[PDB]
Amino acid sequence: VLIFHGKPVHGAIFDMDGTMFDTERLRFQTLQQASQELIGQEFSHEYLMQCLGLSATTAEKLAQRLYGVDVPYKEIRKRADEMELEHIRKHGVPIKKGLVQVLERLRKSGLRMAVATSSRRAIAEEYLINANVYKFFDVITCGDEVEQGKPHPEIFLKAASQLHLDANQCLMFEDSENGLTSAHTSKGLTILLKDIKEPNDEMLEKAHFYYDQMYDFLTDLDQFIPVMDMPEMQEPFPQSLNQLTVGIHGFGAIGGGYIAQILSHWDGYTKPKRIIASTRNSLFREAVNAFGTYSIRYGQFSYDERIENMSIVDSDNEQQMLEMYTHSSLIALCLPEQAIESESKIIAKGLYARFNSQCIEPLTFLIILNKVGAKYLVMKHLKEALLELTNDEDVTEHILKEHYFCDTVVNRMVSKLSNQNLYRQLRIKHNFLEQHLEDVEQEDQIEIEDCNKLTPDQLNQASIYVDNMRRNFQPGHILQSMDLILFHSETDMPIYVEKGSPLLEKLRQVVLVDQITDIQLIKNRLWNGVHAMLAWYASLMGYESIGVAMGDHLVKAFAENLIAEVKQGLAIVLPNYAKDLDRMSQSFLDSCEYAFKDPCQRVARDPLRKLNHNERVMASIAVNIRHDLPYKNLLKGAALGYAYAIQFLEIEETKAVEHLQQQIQNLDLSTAQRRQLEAELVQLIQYLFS
Amino acid sequence: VLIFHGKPVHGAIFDMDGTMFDTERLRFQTLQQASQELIGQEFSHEYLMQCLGLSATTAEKLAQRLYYKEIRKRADEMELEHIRKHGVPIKKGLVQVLERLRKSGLRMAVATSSRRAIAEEYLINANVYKFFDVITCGDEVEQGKPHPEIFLKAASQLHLDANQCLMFEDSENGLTSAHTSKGLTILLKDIKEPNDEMLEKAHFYYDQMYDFLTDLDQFIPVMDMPEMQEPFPQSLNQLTVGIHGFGAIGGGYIAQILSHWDGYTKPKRIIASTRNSLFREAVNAFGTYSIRYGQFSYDERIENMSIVDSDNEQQMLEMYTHSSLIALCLPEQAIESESKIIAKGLYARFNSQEPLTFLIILNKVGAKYLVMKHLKEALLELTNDEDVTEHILKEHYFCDTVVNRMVSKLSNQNLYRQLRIKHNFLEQHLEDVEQEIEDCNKLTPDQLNQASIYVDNMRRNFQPGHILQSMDLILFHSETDMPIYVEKGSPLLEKLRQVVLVDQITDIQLIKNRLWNGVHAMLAWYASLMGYESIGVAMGDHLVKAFAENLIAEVKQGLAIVLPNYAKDLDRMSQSFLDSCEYAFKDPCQRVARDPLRKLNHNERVMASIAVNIRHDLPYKNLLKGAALGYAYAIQFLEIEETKAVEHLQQQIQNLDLSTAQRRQLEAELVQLIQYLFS
Ligand SMILES: [Br-]
Ligand SMILES: [Cl-]
Ligand SMILES: [Cl-]
Ligand SMILES: [Cl-]
Ligand SMILES: [Cl-]
Ligand SMILES: [Mg+2]
Ligand SMILES: [Mg+2]
Ligand SMILES: [Mg+2]
Repeated sequence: VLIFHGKPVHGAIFDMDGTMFDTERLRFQTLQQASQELIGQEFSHEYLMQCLGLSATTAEKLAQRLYGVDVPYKEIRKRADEMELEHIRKHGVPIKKGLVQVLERLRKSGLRMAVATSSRRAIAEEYLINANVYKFFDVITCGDEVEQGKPHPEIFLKAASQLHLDANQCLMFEDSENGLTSAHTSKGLTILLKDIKEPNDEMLEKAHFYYDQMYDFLTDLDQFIPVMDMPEMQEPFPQSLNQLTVGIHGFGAIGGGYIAQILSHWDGYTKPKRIIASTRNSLFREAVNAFGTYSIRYGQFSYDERIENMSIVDSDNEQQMLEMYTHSSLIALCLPEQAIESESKIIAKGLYARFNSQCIEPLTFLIILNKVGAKYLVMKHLKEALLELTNDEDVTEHILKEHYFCDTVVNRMVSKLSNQNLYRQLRIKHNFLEQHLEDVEQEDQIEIEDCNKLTPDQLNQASIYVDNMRRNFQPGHILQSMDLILFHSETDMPIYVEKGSPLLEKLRQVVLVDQITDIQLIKNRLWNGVHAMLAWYASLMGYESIGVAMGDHLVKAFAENLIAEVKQGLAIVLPNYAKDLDRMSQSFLDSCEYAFKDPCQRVARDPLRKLNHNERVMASIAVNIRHDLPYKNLLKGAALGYAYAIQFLEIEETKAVEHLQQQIQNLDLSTAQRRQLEAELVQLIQYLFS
Repeated sequence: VLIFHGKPVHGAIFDMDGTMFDTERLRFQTLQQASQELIGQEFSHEYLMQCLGLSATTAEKLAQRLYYKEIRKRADEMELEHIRKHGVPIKKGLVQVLERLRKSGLRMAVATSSRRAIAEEYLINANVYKFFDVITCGDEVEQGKPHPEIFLKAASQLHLDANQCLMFEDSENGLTSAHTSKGLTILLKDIKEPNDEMLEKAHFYYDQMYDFLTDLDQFIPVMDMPEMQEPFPQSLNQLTVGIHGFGAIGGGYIAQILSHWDGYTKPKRIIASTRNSLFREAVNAFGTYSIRYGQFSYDERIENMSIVDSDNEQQMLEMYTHSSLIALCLPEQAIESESKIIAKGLYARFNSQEPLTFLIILNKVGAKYLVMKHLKEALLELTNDEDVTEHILKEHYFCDTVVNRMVSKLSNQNLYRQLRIKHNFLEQHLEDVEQEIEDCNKLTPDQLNQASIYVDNMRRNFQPGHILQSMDLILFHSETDMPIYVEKGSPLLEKLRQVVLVDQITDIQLIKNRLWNGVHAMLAWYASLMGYESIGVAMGDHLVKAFAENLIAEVKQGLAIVLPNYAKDLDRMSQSFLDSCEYAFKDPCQRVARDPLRKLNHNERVMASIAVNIRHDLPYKNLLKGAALGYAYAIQFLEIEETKAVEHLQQQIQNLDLSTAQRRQLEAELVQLIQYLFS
């Protein structure tokens, strides 16, 4: 099924301690802590590095040589074991960075999987349950279930036979020398993972593949497992979390009501364990952190999408914002154009804090903004902010070169819910909590009848657990069928991002492009151009919102006919984006239908600039004329712009005609076509007067 | 685009007061109490009936004609205060209707004469505001009901002609407003007997909301078999459903089928019954439990679960009185004792002034006969009336089922081990929480102060439960077999997604018993005696798979003679069984090998196959080995005495439809083979 370096892999057998979990470093720490308590002197780092691989008897004799014959080693070792379980049971088993990402890839590739550990069945199961990785494994082979343990191949041969597989059909993951010998001898595809101590030359010669850590194997495995397809609407997010944090600089409409979905989907195998989002909206921050989750409402399908693992912070709080730019692997900048200059300072501090931190991986920075050269604006202000802060030209330029700054194109209209509407929701939801809290003390009491399975010692202990759980969880049972709605968004999925960052290569809701130019030109002419031309027609007819205007057959007919003429043109110019034009065309018409909230004024701002020769309106006309396509609705659209400028913005008609003739001259058209286009357009402008 | 009795429908506009919710009754009572403690003289019942589906401004005009702002204000305050305590009284079938129209791709709206502030407050509380694109209140409208402006404006804002829109209404005045708009009117009876003038205007009439739903449903496409990780519906209906036995099948299969339902709505609550108090208190404490599909490492959360005690009468009566569907998931051993609880439930259902779909989940040739026999004897004993019993029996739909899915119930030891580990995480989480919404962000200091109080005590109650985002209560290990096969009859089962209707259920149940459950038990006995604790691992052994394939061959050869019409499909069913067994690693042999003696009965999955093969002179060598291994397991693993196993062996062979020559030969061959296993 899964092909790994030209070898068919049907199985994956993992060692537990030192391979899956970082429990060798914990045993390293607990031995030092246990020594400090009892004998007073702390067992040297160097001694413990020497004990890696050696038996408990050999380790004791070494301790006796260094720290005297009467050193209570068995006492220190027994204490260290108590501290290990004590720590693991409350704080959780330390999982190697990359394991869950690897397991999901192997599992979704249809591999049967086992654990081959020298630990006891009882303790091995608790650890795999504690870590929440037991779900990935079909069978477990343990040291107390074999005649001869590692480095004898029995444990790996048995694990393989239990999965209905020959050893040579299985990947075998291992850290220790004895384990690798066991795995190699069994005949499996051995994968040696360095834990603490550098592996000797014999181990590196023996192993089929060697990696410095789990994440290096994940990078290699990613070459043999596919990037998943574009997520559909109402498609679940992954169940399994990785150890990565991601950031949304600006928890606004687009940040909370789109980017959160892309990050929640991630690569389809895992998703980030924490999504940090910044906002000065205190009501939004406290509300989300109170619920521990918010939801995005998709009106068209009446679907409420639960975005979990969210942590909302204050944009003004320095310690929280630096924590985002220090711990995040990917950050999405989702601010308006007129907030870039001010926010560039707190970004510069964030990237400087990351540079000073001992954070080690380059940051992927997505620029989310509906402007041409949006990246340029952010980078220009970020450059100044870094110089102003550090006063170090070498460090400033290092930061700008180190990280991946990605230009993007987004095609999803989103509406952030008002504070009045949120308060209304928080009031009605709080009511249900009181209605829920008034009939949970009606139940009352906790009882466990004669089980005739559990011992009376642990039967009493079971009652205490369920009692404690019931008290804490029961009040939050209402969250099952209760969503904190903060966003109303359309169903447009794909985000176009500049290719470069390795971290984007597996993101399934992302569409990678070598240069953003092409899709940004489409966004300009097909989306923003039509949106402006439609908004000019909406305003003159005297409709409050562009959504209300679609009720008029004239407006809706114009919109459908206008996208058609622009598409026909762009299909010849960019035939490699044929599927993207057809998708975006329909995505625009769907969103325009009930676009009530967002006004026409914002969309219709600066009509003269938008009617430039190389801009969204006039460029489309010139393309259609050159290739002899219908441009009658584009001509009508161009006229509405000059008409809007005169009536609403109070611009003189002389200024409109002066501007027009200059643009027509610049267009790459025949002398005949120029005069024809001028004569037709001026007649439409003088009609809309009356 | 939807075709409702020929006419093409593009949209659907609903009235709120009396049509969607039963608020017309509430304001009927508040207006009377509002005119008692202010003016003294209460309103006449003529005035209130004339003020059905009227705006606050319109109702004021009629009041001055006969004889209001101050009166109606206090009436509204009384009304919404009742809603904040007892919730919005939603008309049964509303959420079911709305979702079907929404997924049909129709542009839906609301046309209510109530204020916007009032209209939204209820729509939000009912959680039905998400189903509507635009709403038209009795504020922005210049001339309200019975003038068609409010309905024309609602239709216009959807960007469709009024004649393309369905228009729901309860009131006489509102029905005129709907009719005069020139749309497809629908009338729902609430608190006024429809007049001649009303019934003539209306295109369709229904006694209640749920009657329309049934009529609409024949034009709504029935959704097909759900995929493995396909989500459940988001919107809940008002229907309850029950699971008589929270076991491996009930909790680990039926709960998924009921949670999927029709694909439009999901039952309000699922009531499951069990004596396992650990399982009961675990689910109720967490609020949810998850089914683990090990093959794809997928945890399927099942919510709206209420686990009750089987012994508790009132809780089992609550189940049988208010449930649209009950799933009987008990073994034969308990059928007799549990027939008493079923009798009381069905008798309590009749005494309470929609029929029941009763699913019998049992791996037995003729399972319904056993249940219906014990149920009749149970009812007759309590009721002491033959007239009431024969009605009950022939009223409700008692359906035979075939369950192919292999599911395992988690042991109490492993459930305690889970709770112990997960509790330590909760304790540490309650230390991390450790210990004020400032800045007027477009809100008044009064509201901002009130908001702080709401969020503070919301965090206080919710913050401890945040850990449940990651933490799941795993109670079942299941394979990815979706479709359940059920007997035809019940109209409800026609629309359920995971249900596949068949005619000849008996012939399928027989093959299921012999070829599936019989081989499953016999290879489990063989695997158990060899030291394997899991079916999945056991099938890795060449001898265990070879034995299973040999048994399959001997059973199929027999079934081919008994059912030649099913002989073509046997190879698919036998292969489908081996596929399920091959990688059933979390499915233990002990679960499959339960009740050896019961499964070695003369008319059961083992002895029946042997008898058929003997009669037709077919090879039954491996079948005889599996029978011997069945008694070998009983004596060794269960410890039931050797003498009792022989008394069972002799009694069953005596019952077998064979000649005395064949009976004595079979007994001689089998008892000899039992001794050979030990010695
Ligand atoms: Br990771
Ligand atoms: Cl061109
Ligand atoms: Cl309902
Ligand atoms: Cl335990
Ligand atoms: Cl086993
Ligand atoms: Mg190891
Ligand atoms: Mg851009
Ligand atoms: Mg009404």
